[PDB]
Amino acid sequence: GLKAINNGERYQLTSPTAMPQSASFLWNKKMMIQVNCRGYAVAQFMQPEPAKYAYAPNLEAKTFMQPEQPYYAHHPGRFFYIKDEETGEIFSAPYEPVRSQLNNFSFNAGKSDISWHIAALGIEVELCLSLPVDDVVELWELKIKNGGAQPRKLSIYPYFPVGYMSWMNQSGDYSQTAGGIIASCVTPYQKVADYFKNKDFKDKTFFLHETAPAAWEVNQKNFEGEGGLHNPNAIQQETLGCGNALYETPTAVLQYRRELAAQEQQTFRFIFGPAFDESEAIALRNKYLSAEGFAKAKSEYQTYITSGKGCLQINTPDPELNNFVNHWLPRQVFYHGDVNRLTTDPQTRNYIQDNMGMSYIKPNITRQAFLHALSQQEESGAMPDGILLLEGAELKYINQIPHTDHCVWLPVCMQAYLDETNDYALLDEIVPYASGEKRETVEQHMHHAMRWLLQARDERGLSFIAQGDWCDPMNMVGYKGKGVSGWLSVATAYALNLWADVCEQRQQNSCANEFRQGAKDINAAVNKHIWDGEWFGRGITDDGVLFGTSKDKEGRIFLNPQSWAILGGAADEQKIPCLLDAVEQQLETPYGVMMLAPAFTAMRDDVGRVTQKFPGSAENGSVYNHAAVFYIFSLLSIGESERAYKLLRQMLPGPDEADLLQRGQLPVFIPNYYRGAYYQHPRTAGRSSQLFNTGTVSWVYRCLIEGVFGLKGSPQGLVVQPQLPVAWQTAEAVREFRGATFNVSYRKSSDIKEMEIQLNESVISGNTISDITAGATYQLTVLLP
Amino acid sequence: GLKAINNGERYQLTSPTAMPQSASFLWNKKMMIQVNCRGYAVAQFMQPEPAKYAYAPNLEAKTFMQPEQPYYAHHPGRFFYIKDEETGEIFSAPYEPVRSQLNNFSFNAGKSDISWHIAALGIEVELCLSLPVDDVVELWELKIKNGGAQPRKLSIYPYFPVGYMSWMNQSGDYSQTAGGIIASCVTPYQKVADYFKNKDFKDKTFFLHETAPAAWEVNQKNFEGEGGLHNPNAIQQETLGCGNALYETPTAVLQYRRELAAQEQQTFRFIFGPAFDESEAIALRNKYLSAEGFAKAKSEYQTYITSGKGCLQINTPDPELNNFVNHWLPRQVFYHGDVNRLTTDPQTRNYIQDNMGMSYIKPNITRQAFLHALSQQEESGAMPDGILLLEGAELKYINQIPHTDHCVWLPVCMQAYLDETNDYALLDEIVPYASGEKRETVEQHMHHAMRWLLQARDERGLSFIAQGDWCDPMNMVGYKGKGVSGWLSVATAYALNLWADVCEQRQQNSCANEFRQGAKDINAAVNKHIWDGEWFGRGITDDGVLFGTSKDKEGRIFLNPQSWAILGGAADEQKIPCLLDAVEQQLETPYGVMMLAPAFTAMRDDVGRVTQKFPGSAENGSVYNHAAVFYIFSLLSIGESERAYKLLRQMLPGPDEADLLQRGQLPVFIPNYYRGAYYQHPRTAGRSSQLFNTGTVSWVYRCLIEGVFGLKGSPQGLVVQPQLPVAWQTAEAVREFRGATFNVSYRKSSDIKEMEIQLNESVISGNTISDITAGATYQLTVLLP
Ligand SMILES: O=C(O)[C@H](O)[C@@H](O)[C@H](O)[C@H](O)CO
Ligand SMILES: O=C(O)[C@H](O)[C@@H](O)[C@H](O)[C@H](O)CO
Ligand SMILES: O=C1O[C@H](CO)[C@@H](O)[C@H](O)[C@H]1O
Ligand SMILES: O=C1O[C@H](CO)[C@@H](O)[C@H](O)[C@H]1O
Ligand SMILES: [Cl-]
Ligand SMILES: [Cl-]
Repeated sequence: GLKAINNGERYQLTSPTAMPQSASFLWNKKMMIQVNCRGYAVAQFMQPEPAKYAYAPNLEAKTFMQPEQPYYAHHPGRFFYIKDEETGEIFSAPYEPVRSQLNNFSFNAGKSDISWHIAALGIEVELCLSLPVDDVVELWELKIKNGGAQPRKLSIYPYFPVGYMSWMNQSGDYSQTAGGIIASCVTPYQKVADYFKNKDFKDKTFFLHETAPAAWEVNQKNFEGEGGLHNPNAIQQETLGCGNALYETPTAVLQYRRELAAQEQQTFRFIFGPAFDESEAIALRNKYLSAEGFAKAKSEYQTYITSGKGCLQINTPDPELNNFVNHWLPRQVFYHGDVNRLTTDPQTRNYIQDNMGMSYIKPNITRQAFLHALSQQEESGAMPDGILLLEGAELKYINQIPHTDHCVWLPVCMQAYLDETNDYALLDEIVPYASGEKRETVEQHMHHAMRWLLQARDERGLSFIAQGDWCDPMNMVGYKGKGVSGWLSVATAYALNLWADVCEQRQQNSCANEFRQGAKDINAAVNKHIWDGEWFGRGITDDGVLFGTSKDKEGRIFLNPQSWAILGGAADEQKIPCLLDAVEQQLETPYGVMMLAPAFTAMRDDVGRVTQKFPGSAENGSVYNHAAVFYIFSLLSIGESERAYKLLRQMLPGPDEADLLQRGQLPVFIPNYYRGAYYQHPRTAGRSSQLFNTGTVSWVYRCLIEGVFGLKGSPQGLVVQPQLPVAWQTAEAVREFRGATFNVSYRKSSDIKEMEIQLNESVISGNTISDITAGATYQLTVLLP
Repeated sequence: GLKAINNGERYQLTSPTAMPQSASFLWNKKMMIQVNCRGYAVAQFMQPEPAKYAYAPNLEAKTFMQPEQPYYAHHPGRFFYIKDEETGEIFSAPYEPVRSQLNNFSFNAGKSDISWHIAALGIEVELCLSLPVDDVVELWELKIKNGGAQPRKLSIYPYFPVGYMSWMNQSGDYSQTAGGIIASCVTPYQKVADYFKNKDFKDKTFFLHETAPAAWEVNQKNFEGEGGLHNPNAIQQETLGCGNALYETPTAVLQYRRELAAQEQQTFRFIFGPAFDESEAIALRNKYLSAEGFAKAKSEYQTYITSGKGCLQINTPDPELNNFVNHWLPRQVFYHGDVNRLTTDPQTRNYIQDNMGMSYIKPNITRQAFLHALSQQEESGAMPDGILLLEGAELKYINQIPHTDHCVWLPVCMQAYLDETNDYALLDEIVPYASGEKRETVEQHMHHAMRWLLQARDERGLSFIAQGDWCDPMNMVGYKGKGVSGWLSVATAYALNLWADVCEQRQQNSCANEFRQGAKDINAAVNKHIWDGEWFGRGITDDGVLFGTSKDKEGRIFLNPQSWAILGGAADEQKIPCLLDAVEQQLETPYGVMMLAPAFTAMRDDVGRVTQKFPGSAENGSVYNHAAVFYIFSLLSIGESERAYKLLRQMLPGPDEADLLQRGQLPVFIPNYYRGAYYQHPRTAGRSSQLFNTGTVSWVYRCLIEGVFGLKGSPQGLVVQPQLPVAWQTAEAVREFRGATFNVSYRKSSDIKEMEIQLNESVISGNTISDITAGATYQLTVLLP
């Protein structure tokens, strides 16, 4: 079974084998943890760069998670063994490592915690994980209950494997003074500069108990012996051996021996995490490790998640959509803007898009993000590939490879901010540049961004692609300095059209004329060189070849040029239906729209690394949700309401059981992709990446608020412009906007020709609610033809 | 049980649980594989840089092996499941992954192959691995025999897990045309330059069958299902499902179904390895995958190992020493010089020391190695930190961190070469430098090396240490440009004394006077600033502090300054007994002599990274065998025969059972270390690193040939100068030298005062055999007081 519980606070899965990859996540200001239904987990924390405290059993590469992450028996996780001392029989919660037959199993994804209920051998177990807001520590609560009529003698053993911490130095032992196990390493390095760099690293891992245990074991190999994780030797004997680890792989295992009466339940608390030293661990113990510590953390964490609850609650005829939108969507948006994916150098397009989502959650965060981002703009007007969030941080990984699209996001996302808040006054704020002494207004920075995009174009009027644009691994189209991007061109025209509107709203008319004419010029160049007859091509290589065309067998059509040609005006009314039909014929699937098709099956070295990913995975033809939502936003922009909704709704798994089993994910987030290459590899199509980091969600939330429900801000107030799917005879939404609340009721009427809007029961003229008082609630009735 | 078999060709272990870390190795011109007794293996190959074909189940760091490598259930390995189709019962060879009760178990380390015999359920299994000389491929031979009286119906399943190959792209399927499983990936990267760099990578892994199987499975998860490795789901059912891997972790599993008659045995062959493409895999199949292919490979491989058999066969009263020396030592030496540890940039001291060992195996390799190394000498005279073996290779890892000792090895190791071969004419060969146009003789290059060492010294006359000397991680003594090394000083005096002797032998008398006076000057500076009263200190920091002294609590005495002070003459006859007693009191252990003591337990940042390794591991106070053998060589140099032998013999585990169990290794190699910190952590002391890469063995072989057996070359012929331990009443050695053979018999006589030597039964005067004819055999009798 799989369903929402607890009035939407949690989502419960009742089989540990039907959806074995399914997972949920938690975060806080400094860490995140992905937890698998069976007990495996991946946890990363910032200090201020990424690090971990629970390691693989080998030397792992520097990495958080892969799409479609595989697990394996020794993968890090969070486990408890229960042993009936009368019979010798054992089981483990949550399910791994023993995989015993259970009488009951529930995995509860929560907004603020992750929990399990399980039962075996007549013993009922509850396990609950949560995080505090501000510190790096896992709070664990274990309940064990004798559900039968006679007393039962049990051994209970937390098993929190620490793994292979370091080839240079790793160890562990029991600390009575800290009250638990302390594992210790030195992070490996060879350069003397790294010694100075690494000085404040939290290289100890603690596992601390509230309740003193009977015994402990810190040596992984001694724990398992010949029995392995299935039947550890240390658990077969009466008492743990109390061994340490001396340049041996450490582990955190405790043992409690209890005789429980009929119906008796006992509670045990633990904290697990990194520390610089034992004094930091004790500080966390004092702060957290108690009933009062746990309550106080949970109450503060609940407040934090509520502060990000967003601005739209819906009640539609689709209860799966209601649950997702009301409970899970705004939390996933909030994660992105509040902690920026836990990188010190967010990719610029990510930083701007994720903060765009915050417009609908905590717009002051958005405001500050524009100011921060623009302070790092180059004197030329160009934006850097990443935004540094800390003094001393550096550009890393893809951020070191020159991409060209970073400026385009500024007006695209600023538009959402200005529509929602009406904070035009942000345009007047003064910000420096990355170098030099110039300090200029936001508005002047934006002008320079748009002049950059106009100047970064070849003699045909098309934008240079260098080693990529929005498609990160599209790196061989323009690496020799001549290749251009189809997508970046049509997006630049959108960006310039939007910014020109803003300039007109601010009386900057020379700017409005310049950027409008730039957009026309680009669109004309697109129509002359990129349009391929039935859709727009993707780019032109360094050697003058147009790809993403009907003459290409693989990569015959890309989604993005089509969406953005719609948005930016390259696609006129005659071209639009060609676009729609080509997308439906070649890209639409039951799991959503693919970003390209057919997927590449071998390297094409005038396009690049994208073509080397497995066909159907990530940018190589997956249902890449962020590309799909740009298409949805484009469809909304031309009133293609039914097509927009159908494709948006495909992004949410369920309720169809085969769909749920095939995607393999809980419906508590949208992943960065569902596997594509639907025609070429149908067996795997739809499978979830399980990756909760995606810029998709800020756009999905925008599309629902402004597009589908049609409750959009303007300089006059709230514009009512719904595009509800025609199947809904009635719907409701509650919209928080500019400090007020709107209780909106939508209803289809036989007796009207045009939409009718009533405010507090009287008919308005026009479609804008203009008198909005902070703290007030308004009743809106929207009758639709 | 644990003993030599097959007239010394193999070494057999008969328990899979008593020594669970024990392993042996195989290599060839392009690869090496470490195989664990239980079936785990680590394999690396050169293409021309290091790579692998069997991967961990996660994203692993770029690495071969760690000291004291831990295993875990999903670690790469080489397995076969056997299923009784009548009962459902299963077991696996060699032992993992099922860990069933066996009726018989043997693990056979071989000079040329690795094999197992096991029995369970009345079925007898043999498994044999070998490599060819020149290609990268594992040759596997499986025999299955019904040992009972009735027919038996079995399923037999090779399980060669491929692991997680790549986040970008991984897959696998069955290829009828190749005749087996082909797994395929693209090695991940992001920089366009890496695409061009990676073009010839062997990114497919094959598992090819000689005999067509009933079924196959290429999806790891489908193979295991809920049963895991213990009881795979795919093996529970009647037939494998024949599934593929599509951006899923691949595996190589086949299924054979057989009814075997009473006493019937069947043989099955497979090859496993990397390939660029299916055409390369088929090429390997045609070449190797047959009875004739396997025989031809084995016969050619046996010839290759015999070509490296070395120059000394012994028959002493210690049969453990005989076995090691005769069978295992020369093979380990040969590996080092023949393939240079499978790095394209050997550390200079390693390249020179390993090739020194080749003096006794294939001296023309040594000769060529001096010429190659010197061609990369800098115009200053300094030697680079590594030696590049291929055009386009680069310095990597420690080779990028400035160390200062590289020149000292040249005369130290050249001496062994000249004594063994008498090839003084090498000195006249002309070689360029790393830059510039100068081409000069070997002899002139050497002069410039020794002038470098003289000039790289501070105002006190002591050698600069920069970021390390022989002790690789000793990086904070001199990183600010002032710190000096105690060891490098006393070694430089040795090197200069040796080279001066050579110059005198060549009539270069001005050179001999200059280098001799340099040595005296250094030794005087050592005695004034480094001698600490009872032993020599290790160095002086950038801020003027002498460490490795009686005032230091940790790192109170280092071994190396003492050995090399003996060799280079800083230690006079009054100091020597202080050295010996300090080493015995503070450094000697039952497992050998520690390199420093007590081990460091925390960072000391004017000494550096060495102090951060776990106490007892590697350079932080282990029995670091290469330091120990320098001390043994120093003891031989002053006729401390009993102490030299006792410490050399401690490097070989066994026959004491507690010793064997505690070190945890087969006696078929010397590891780079046995765990130290004997006083501080006695539980783990003696544990083998299991690392067969070590410069120890060229020195151990030298010490035995020239020192203990005392059969040493000179410009006059063979000098007879044995230092046998006094317990041996008789011994024999057969020595190959300058193309002749010497059958030497040693015997203790009551009736003489001085050694007496007879050649072909007549007494000689003096101790040199001077008339040596190539192809002749000489009988030598050495009577000793
Ligand atoms: O192929 C790649 O280079 C990676 O997929 C990137 O596109 C990353 O996913 C991105 O930097 C977010 O981490
Ligand atoms: O601590 C370290 O830097 C490593 O131990 C080195 O000393 C390597 O072992 C050496 O480069 C051989 O690989
Ligand atoms: O993973 C990603 O993929 C996207 C497609 O390459 C890119 O636009 C985002 O900035 C990046 O986070
Ligand atoms: O691992 C090593 O350790 C030694 C000690 O640091 C060093 O001298 C060798 O060159 C190096 O191979
Ligand atoms: Cl794209
Ligand atoms: Cl040393």
